[PDB]
Amino acid sequence: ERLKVMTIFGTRPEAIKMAPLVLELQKHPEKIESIVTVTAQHRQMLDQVLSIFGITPDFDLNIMKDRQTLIDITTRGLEGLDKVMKEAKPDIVLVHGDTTTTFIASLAAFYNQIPVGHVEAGLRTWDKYSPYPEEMNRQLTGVMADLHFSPTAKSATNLQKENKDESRIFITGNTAIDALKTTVKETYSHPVLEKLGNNRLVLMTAHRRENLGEPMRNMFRAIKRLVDKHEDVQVVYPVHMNPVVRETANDILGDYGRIHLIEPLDVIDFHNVAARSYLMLTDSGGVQEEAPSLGVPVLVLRDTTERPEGIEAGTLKLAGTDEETIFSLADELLSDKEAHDKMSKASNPYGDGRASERIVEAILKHFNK
Amino acid sequence: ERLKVMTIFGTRPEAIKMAPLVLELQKHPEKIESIVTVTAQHRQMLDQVLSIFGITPDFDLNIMKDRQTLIDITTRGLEGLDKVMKEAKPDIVLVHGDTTTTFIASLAAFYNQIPVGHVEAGLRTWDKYSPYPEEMNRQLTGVMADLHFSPTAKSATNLQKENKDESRIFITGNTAIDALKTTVKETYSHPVLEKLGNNRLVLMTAHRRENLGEPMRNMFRAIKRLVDKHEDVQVVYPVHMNPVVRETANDILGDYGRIHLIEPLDVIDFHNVAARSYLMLTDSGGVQEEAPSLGVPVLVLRDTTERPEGIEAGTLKLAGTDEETIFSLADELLSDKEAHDKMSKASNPYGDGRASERIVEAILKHFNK
Ligand SMILES: CNC(=O)[C@H]1C[C@H](OC(F)F)CN1C(=O)c1cnc2c[nH]nc2c1
Ligand SMILES: CNC(=O)[C@H]1C[C@H](OC(F)F)CN1C(=O)c1cnc2c[nH]nc2c1
Repeated sequence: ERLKVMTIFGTRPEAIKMAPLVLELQKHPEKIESIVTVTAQHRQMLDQVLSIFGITPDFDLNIMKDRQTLIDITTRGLEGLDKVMKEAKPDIVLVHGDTTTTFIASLAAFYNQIPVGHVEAGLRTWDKYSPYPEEMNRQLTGVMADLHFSPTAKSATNLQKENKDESRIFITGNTAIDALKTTVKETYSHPVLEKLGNNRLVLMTAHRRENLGEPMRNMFRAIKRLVDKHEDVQVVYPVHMNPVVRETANDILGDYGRIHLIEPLDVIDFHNVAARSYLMLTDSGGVQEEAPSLGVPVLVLRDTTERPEGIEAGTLKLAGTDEETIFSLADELLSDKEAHDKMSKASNPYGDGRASERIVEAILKHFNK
Repeated sequence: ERLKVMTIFGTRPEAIKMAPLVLELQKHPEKIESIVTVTAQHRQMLDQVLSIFGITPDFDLNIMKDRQTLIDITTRGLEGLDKVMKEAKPDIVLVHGDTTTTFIASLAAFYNQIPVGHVEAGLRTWDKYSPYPEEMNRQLTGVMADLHFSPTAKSATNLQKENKDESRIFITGNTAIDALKTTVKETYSHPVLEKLGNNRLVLMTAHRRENLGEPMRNMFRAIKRLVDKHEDVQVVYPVHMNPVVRETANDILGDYGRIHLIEPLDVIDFHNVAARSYLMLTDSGGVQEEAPSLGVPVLVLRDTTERPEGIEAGTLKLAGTDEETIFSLADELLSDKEAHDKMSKASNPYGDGRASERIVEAILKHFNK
């Protein structure tokens, strides 16, 4: 009689982080019944990712988020998750990260005495209002979890110090890395890559809010200099244009034909473009933990980092927010093959693509299957 | 402009525990607006208590827990308390103990970015399902709290072990002890007290499931021997008895009019009767924590104690459930005024009746008032 394992996909980004785990669960059909419960409002891409992974949801709830209050999402979610857990009676529920849905899924499981496996556990800012409500959600999920799958020693240590059972804390790595084995195709077509040809692509990502002002203007002046010094380079910045930016951009970037501001890329397009990138400029934590497993040097557009492990391993370098250090570090990697290849061949400390294996082995051992 | 402090009364036993805290908040009317919210299902005893303390609720919610699921209590209570908090806009919400209401009161506060102070914080079993759901409730409340009012060093240690911020953890003692200066009145009469003279009163209580049968018979046999050897002693046993259990009592004790089997005492009568007792025999956790602050030695009708600090301080002594052990130790204390007076004068480690003062102090300091 099979261990009934219910994986929750509460949101589109979770698709990529949880699909590989489900694939791993589906490789043990004698011992495990994989049940997939999707609760996201927006499913088009989620279904896109599900399709590539060969995953058909068993349960679909519509927990509405858009213009909904924390209270409304909290009560409806809890009711609907309780109902689906009484309906499927799973032996364990797997929940990702720091969403309100993860929190209430964990509460619903606790209210049915169903064990919780917390994927990506242990991240702490210890500021309950930054991020809000994510910090508290992951602390709340944490007290209710029976098994903790931390991406890193740092997050595993945070749980140890909260007096969690050390036998229930596993350093698994980041399951997003696991996804790249599936999402990155040997051959792929996209406008970016058609226009790229045999040029080296610098792929830039930047949050608009935290780089609003001088930062982005500095990044623009820097990328402009990069393409001025390197005729075989194209810079691609996927970003939601707002005539704020459009002026900001043209004012500095001009129209010389090798800096392209495009609409955001969906996760599969992003993976496949990043996989063909010579260099990444980013302020994304996910890019910092994932892109290095594609062999891509990553410069971090921040004076400060909460990912010291990547800095120390040599997969990341702090570039700051100032024009001169952004230019200077990118220029180096573009002008010295040895400096590029060193960063490129550095082992990604956030995972080796086997996180899902380690998660499923911990589950099976916990249940003595 | 005043700090708005909202105190939740969620269950009947909280009335005695939180009323002294409200009284102490009402002693600072220039710095503090005291706002009282009652959500308890059963009201007669609570209302009696609030009136003794001169407390008028600002908000009354009916949250039903008669044959109600955790889910429904959780969602309806979250809604109810959220609405109250949106209206009254407290600067801090004070919650007691391990209840589902405390948990959701804290979550509602969090969902309004209102600070929570946790009265009676840090009790740990470390077993998520025992008690169920109380252990999880106190852990969930634990992560959300801004201030932790621990009755004992052990409770504070438990919180420190979970890596809570030491500056937010206060050993206050047990607020129930603070009630005694209000509830215990020198001008107080009770039938049972009239029948007692300058006679020494042994107050006996046993309500534990595990003290049914033989242990009751051993107690009654030991009481018989005690009133036969000490002619100036009356015994009061406020319990309800099945008719056949009454007959067992009568068979062992006789009807010689110095042992009073009576109906259970309400909290106020009990306080005042206990306060005029020479000795107490109990299997109640709370009597172990409270009765010593009245200068009454407490003999515990159990083989082992869950109140180790009382043993250490010499406020408590185990009597077991064997006739001989109960007789032996009660006889010692009724024979030797020294051994009685000693236990009578030992300091209660569960509090010195200033827990409410320490809580108010901690709140004023934290909010820079
Ligand atoms: C947790 N953070 C994420 O969601 C990561 C994962 C992935 O990075 C990975 F491939 F290395 C894409 N990503 C972005 O932050 C991101 C930024 N700018 C974008 C513009 N268009 N798509 C975009 C994705
Ligand atoms: C578990 N905590 C409580 O409820 C404590 C508090 C109070 O004790 C305090 F004053 F020391 C009364 N109490 C009793 O357990 C208790 C026992 N037998 C009784 C007989 N009649 N009323 C009775 C109350």
